[PDB]
Amino acid sequence: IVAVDISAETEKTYLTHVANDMVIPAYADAAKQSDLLHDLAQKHCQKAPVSGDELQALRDQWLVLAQAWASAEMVNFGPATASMSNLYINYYPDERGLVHGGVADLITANPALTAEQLANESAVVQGIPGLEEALYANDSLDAGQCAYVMSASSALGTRLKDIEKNWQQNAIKLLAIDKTAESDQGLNQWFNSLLSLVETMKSNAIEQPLGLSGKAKGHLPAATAGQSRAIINAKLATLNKAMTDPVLTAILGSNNENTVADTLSTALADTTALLAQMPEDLATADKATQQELYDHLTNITRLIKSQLIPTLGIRVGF
Repeated sequence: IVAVDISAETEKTYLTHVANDMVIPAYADAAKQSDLLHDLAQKHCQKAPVSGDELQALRDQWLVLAQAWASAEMVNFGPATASMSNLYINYYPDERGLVHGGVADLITANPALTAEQLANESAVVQGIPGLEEALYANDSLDAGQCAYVMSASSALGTRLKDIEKNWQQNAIKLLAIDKTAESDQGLNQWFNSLLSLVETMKSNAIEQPLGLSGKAKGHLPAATAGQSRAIINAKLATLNKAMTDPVLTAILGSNNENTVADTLSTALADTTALLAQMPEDLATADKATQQELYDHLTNITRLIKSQLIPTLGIRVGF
């Protein structure tokens, strides 16, 4: 229960490294992937209806984008939460299945939909789950469905670039980088954000949709695409990148608390190895294997709350 000593300068340097090497690149990558999805849709929709190889390429690029945003979700505060932009980006959980019915109604009502028009439409009919629904509704995209995919990926691109620009401008204020000498506000928010990533993942994405504790509630991420394993893997790899980061392991490895970084690294590697032997759609896995995945995720939250957070001298909960 002995907390390591972190200087105001070491903390400032770590938080600056987190903004520049993890937060800003994750948002930049999600924006880049949304731009590539838009550009591919703009190209293929000139020869509408879109099917075969062209529709598969749009579906494959949607997954690359869904994986990039899953990684960017390691941050649960700041610009991504402004004017609930994150729900316009990824409306999840969707316990009442509002995305499915809304997207089709919107396309019927607006066959010549524009990206700007979606700003006044609900968050439920756009973003990553909106695009998923439009790309997986049929084995063909007609003129109206084509206009939606271009509008939604364009509106998504604009929101992601605005978040990236906001972090580039206000990183110091957002992570209290200049106030490390008086408070650990930045370090506390950052690790509680990482804890929230695995907590909302094991609860909303694993326990509840697979009905491990009781009756099933909600859906797995990428349920329509059947690519839940790819979403959980992207989140695990991002958490592993943060936990096995040499800058952080040096902060933890000041005494005998070097065992904290070793136990977290081993636990993340075991979860990744277990996920790799499961199917593309985690819902089609055995009930015992799904329970094993939940148990591994519960052990990671345990290690963060009881070993990582007290060693860093911060608190469970923001």
